[PDB]
Amino acid sequence: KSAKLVDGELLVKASVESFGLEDEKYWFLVCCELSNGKTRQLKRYYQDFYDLQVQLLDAFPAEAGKLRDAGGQWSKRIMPYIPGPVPYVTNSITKKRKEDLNIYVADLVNLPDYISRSEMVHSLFVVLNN
Repeated sequence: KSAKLVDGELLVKASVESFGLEDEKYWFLVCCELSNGKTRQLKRYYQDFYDLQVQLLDAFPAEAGKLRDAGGQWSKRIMPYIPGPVPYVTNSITKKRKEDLNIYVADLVNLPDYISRSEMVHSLFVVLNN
Protein backbone atom coordinates (compact mmCIF):
# COMPACT_ATOMS: atom_id res chain seq x y z
CA LYS A 1 0.00 0.00 0.00
CA SER A 2 1.03 3.62 -0.57
CA ALA A 3 0.45 6.93 1.20
CA LYS A 4 -2.70 9.00 0.75
CA LEU A 5 -2.49 12.34 -1.07
CA VAL A 6 -3.33 15.43 0.98
CA ASP A 7 -5.60 18.01 -0.64
CA GLY A 8 -4.39 20.84 1.57
CA GLU A 9 -0.90 22.34 1.57
CA LEU A 10 1.41 20.78 -1.02
CA LEU A 11 5.13 21.56 -1.22
CA VAL A 12 6.93 22.71 -4.37
CA LYS A 13 10.55 22.75 -3.20
CA ALA A 14 12.54 20.81 -0.60
CA SER A 15 16.13 21.43 0.47
CA VAL A 16 18.22 21.06 3.63
CA GLU A 17 20.00 24.13 4.99
CA SER A 18 22.69 22.80 7.32
CA PHE A 19 23.40 20.99 10.59
CA GLY A 20 24.21 22.21 14.09
CA LEU A 21 25.42 21.06 17.50
CA GLU A 22 22.72 20.18 20.02
CA ASP A 23 23.54 18.94 23.52
CA GLU A 24 26.41 17.00 21.97
CA LYS A 25 23.95 15.34 19.59
CA TYR A 26 23.88 16.30 15.91
CA TRP A 27 20.80 17.92 14.38
CA PHE A 28 19.82 18.89 10.84
CA LEU A 29 17.75 21.82 9.55
CA VAL A 30 15.14 20.88 6.95
CA CYS A 31 13.61 23.70 4.90
CA CYS A 32 10.92 23.72 2.21
CA GLU A 33 8.96 26.20 0.10
CA LEU A 34 5.30 26.08 -0.90
CA SER A 35 3.33 27.51 -3.82
CA ASN A 36 1.85 30.08 -1.44
CA GLY A 37 5.23 31.24 -0.17
CA LYS A 38 5.13 29.14 2.99
CA THR A 39 8.23 27.87 4.78
CA ARG A 40 8.79 25.50 7.70
CA GLN A 41 11.84 24.43 9.71
CA LEU A 42 12.08 21.31 11.87
CA LYS A 43 14.94 19.30 13.38
CA ARG A 44 15.21 15.51 13.26
CA TYR A 45 17.66 12.60 13.37
CA TYR A 46 19.52 10.76 10.61
CA GLN A 47 17.43 7.68 11.41
CA ASP A 48 14.19 9.50 10.59
CA PHE A 49 15.36 9.99 7.01
CA TYR A 50 16.43 6.35 6.73
CA ASP A 51 13.01 5.14 7.85
CA LEU A 52 11.39 7.42 5.27
CA GLN A 53 13.40 5.91 2.41
CA VAL A 54 12.62 2.36 3.53
CA GLN A 55 8.91 3.18 3.26
CA LEU A 56 9.35 4.89 -0.10
CA LEU A 57 10.97 1.81 -1.64
CA ASP A 58 7.86 -0.21 -0.79
CA ALA A 59 5.30 2.57 -1.22
CA PHE A 60 6.41 3.36 -4.78
CA PRO A 61 7.84 0.13 -6.25
CA ALA A 62 7.44 1.37 -9.83
CA GLU A 63 9.69 4.37 -9.19
CA ALA A 64 12.17 1.97 -7.61
CA GLY A 65 12.37 -0.10 -10.78
CA LYS A 66 10.12 -3.04 -9.93
CA LEU A 67 7.20 -3.09 -12.36
CA ARG A 68 6.93 -2.07 -16.02
CA ASP A 69 4.38 0.48 -17.24
CA ALA A 70 1.52 -0.58 -19.50
CA GLY A 71 3.48 0.41 -22.60
CA GLY A 72 2.11 3.72 -23.81
CA GLN A 73 3.02 5.70 -20.70
CA TRP A 74 6.71 6.51 -20.31
CA SER A 75 8.09 7.58 -16.93
CA LYS A 76 11.56 7.50 -15.37
CA ARG A 77 11.66 4.94 -12.56
CA ILE A 78 13.99 6.87 -10.26
CA MET A 79 14.19 6.40 -6.49
CA PRO A 80 16.30 7.93 -3.69
CA TYR A 81 18.94 5.62 -2.23
CA ILE A 82 21.00 5.85 0.96
CA PRO A 83 24.81 6.11 0.74
CA GLY A 84 24.94 3.66 3.62
CA PRO A 85 25.38 4.19 7.38
CA VAL A 86 28.73 5.19 8.89
CA PRO A 87 30.22 4.05 12.22
CA TYR A 88 32.57 7.01 12.68
CA VAL A 89 31.52 9.94 10.49
CA THR A 90 34.40 12.38 10.03
CA ASN A 91 34.29 16.15 9.50
CA SER A 92 34.45 15.70 5.73
CA ILE A 93 31.83 12.95 5.79
CA THR A 94 29.53 15.08 7.95
CA LYS A 95 29.56 17.80 5.29
CA LYS A 96 28.60 15.39 2.50
CA ARG A 97 25.86 13.93 4.69
CA LYS A 98 24.12 17.30 5.05
CA GLU A 99 24.52 17.92 1.32
CA ASP A 100 23.08 14.55 0.30
CA LEU A 101 20.06 15.27 2.49
CA ASN A 102 19.28 18.36 0.42
CA ILE A 103 19.47 16.31 -2.78
CA TYR A 104 17.49 13.37 -1.41
CA VAL A 105 14.65 15.56 -0.14
CA ALA A 106 14.75 17.89 -3.15
CA ASP A 107 14.52 14.86 -5.44
CA LEU A 108 11.16 13.96 -3.90
CA VAL A 109 9.66 17.31 -4.87
CA ASN A 110 11.30 17.00 -8.28
CA LEU A 111 9.55 13.67 -8.90
CA PRO A 112 7.45 13.13 -12.05
CA ASP A 113 4.78 11.55 -9.85
CA TYR A 114 2.64 12.82 -6.97
CA ILE A 115 5.32 11.53 -4.61
CA SER A 116 6.43 15.12 -4.03
CA ARG A 117 3.24 15.87 -2.10
CA SER A 118 3.31 12.32 -0.74
CA GLU A 119 1.99 11.95 2.81
CA MET A 120 5.15 10.10 3.84
CA VAL A 121 7.50 12.83 2.62
CA HIS A 122 5.15 15.63 3.69
CA SER A 123 5.28 14.29 7.25
CA LEU A 124 8.97 15.20 7.20
CA PHE A 125 8.29 18.88 6.47
CA VAL A 126 6.08 19.41 9.52
CA VAL A 127 6.35 20.06 13.26
CA LEU A 128 5.62 16.89 15.23
CA ASN A 129 3.87 17.71 18.51
CA ASN A 130 6.22 20.70 18.67
